[PDB]
Amino acid sequence: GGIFSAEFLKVFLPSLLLSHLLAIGLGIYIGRRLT
Amino acid sequence: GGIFSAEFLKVFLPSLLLSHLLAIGLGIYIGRRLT
Repeated sequence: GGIFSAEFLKVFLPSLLLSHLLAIGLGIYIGRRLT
Repeated sequence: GGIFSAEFLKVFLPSLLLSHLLAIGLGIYIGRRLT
């Protein structure tokens, strides 16, 4: 495995999820704001 | 100071930007088809 593995993954696996998910939210806000 | 490092960054730094941009796009599509 990796050196940090848990440590690095602990702050990498969820970080990405938030980025993608959060991004989706933005799109919705923009769209719903259209009409 | 790792195995990939260089080869890793070459496909790690840009991937993030694409993820967010692509993600936001998804939201916009879904949102525009709300009301």
